[PDB]
Amino acid sequence: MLLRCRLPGGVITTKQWQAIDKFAGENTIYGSIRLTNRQTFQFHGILKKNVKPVHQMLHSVGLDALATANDMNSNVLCTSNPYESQLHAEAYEWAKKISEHLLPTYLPRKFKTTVVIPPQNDIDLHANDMNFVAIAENGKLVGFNLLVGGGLSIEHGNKKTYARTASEFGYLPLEHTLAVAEAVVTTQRDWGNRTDRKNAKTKYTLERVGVETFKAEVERRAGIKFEPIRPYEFTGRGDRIGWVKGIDDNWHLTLFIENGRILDYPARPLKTGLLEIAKIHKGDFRITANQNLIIAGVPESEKAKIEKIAKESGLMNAVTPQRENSMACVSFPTCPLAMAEAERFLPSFIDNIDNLMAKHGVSDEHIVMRVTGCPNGCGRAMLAEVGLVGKAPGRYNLHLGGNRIGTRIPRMYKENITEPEILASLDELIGRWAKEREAGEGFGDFTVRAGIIRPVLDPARDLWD
Ligand code: SRM
Ligand code: SF4
Ligand SMILES: [K+]
Ligand SMILES: [K+]
Repeated sequence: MLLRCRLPGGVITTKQWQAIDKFAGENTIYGSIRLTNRQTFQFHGILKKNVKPVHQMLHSVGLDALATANDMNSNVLCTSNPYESQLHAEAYEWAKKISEHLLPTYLPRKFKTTVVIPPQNDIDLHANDMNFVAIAENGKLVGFNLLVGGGLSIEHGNKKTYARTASEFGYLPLEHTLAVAEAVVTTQRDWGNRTDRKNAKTKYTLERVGVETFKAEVERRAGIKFEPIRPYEFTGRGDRIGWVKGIDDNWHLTLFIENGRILDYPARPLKTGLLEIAKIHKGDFRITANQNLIIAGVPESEKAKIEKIAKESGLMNAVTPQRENSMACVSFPTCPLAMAEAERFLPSFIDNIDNLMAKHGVSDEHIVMRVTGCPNGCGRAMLAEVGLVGKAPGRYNLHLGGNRIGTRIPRMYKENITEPEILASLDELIGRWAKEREAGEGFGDFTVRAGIIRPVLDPARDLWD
């Protein structure tokens, strides 16, 4: 009553798309395709009499499922829509090679990997065990900076667990990629706590043995030494909504899809619309880490046709920049672990945020805002500027003071409060931000500067008050 696909970098062909669309419509309870924030999709509610057919369905189109509940390598992410458009094909092959390499290894806990192309951190690297930050010379990849040990999951009240950002190890030439990957996984495989699984994650291993220790083991195993980190900088995590020009006669249309939930709604047939686009589209689709969908590699001759369908089906309905940069995990009704609503709470909650933004003259700005149903953190609220972590039905821990690019964990500001309390708080603070902020200053960075909340400087030690 949940299936997830292995889909490195979120790249899926249109022939594949027609297959999963058919199956979701006819052989699941919910009848939907659910885009995940790890660039793949899920079915919800598969009857046991259809579990066999679904793997047969995937295989017939060259796809394969991920086992959700094993301690394995999860979907490998890859920046979906790089500003340097040409870089994508390469980055993607490496995401694919790494994904295949790490197939059956057998770990203390699930292992999470990304290929990142600056200046975008859409894939949200600091949530991940192992990150390859691409370095390019003249439109060709030369190497990667390696960042190890991100992970967001916590347990309420439990100061022995914590979200942690990933750590810089150094730079490696393209050619050692697979040896470094394997070195990191096997090092974690060997040193990771196998008794307590809420302490097995790489982030805990690193804090137990030290960064330098873990890094030296990896050099030893990979047969290399790391060079110093090479320059890179991030400007955002958002998707690029609408048309963007690729290379040559190539255009990408990124469709905003609230909670990545693909279904036919009243006056908005999202599912039927994407099926029809899939039927005529020359290239393929890309599932983003923001739970959106890119119709990729559209020739300029084909733009009006594609856009007519998307438009008619409600796929291109204008939403605020605030809504484009908000996210929620699945939670109820399907998640057995859910504490508070997340996906089903987000749309109305953001309507209220939209009103507050408008109330303060900042309807054109945005705050990276995320809701997660429980402290497992799937919604990545623990890298948000404003994070809501579900604690019970209708109640959330409110976190403040991450930043736009997702390199700082937000500290808990208020605990176990309800939506009206949350809104009243944010009304106050957004008002202060609108009036007192320096030019271009983000809301997260502001709360910190103005002493509204203390920054989280050393997660393992100062996350918890
Ligand atoms: C769909 C998704 C959220 C979303 O709306 O997109 C999701 C959904 C669930 N996550 Fe997740 N996680 C999703 C990204 C994440 C990420 C964010 C990321 O990877 O970018 C995290 C936080 C980062 C991290 O790993 O720390 C995350 C941390 C977890 C955890 C906590 C793991 C831990 O280290 O403690 C669990 C529970 C567990 O396994 O212990 C979990 C468990 C779950 C399960 C499978 C619940 C379960 O174990 O029974 C969820 C299924 C709910 C449902 O019915 O659909 N999910 N989950 C993401 C699917 C990812 C994918 O395609 O493979
Ligand atoms: S965060 Fe907690 S609630 Fe939201 S999906 Fe992941 S597990 Fe279910
Ligand atoms: K952005
Ligand atoms: K989305």
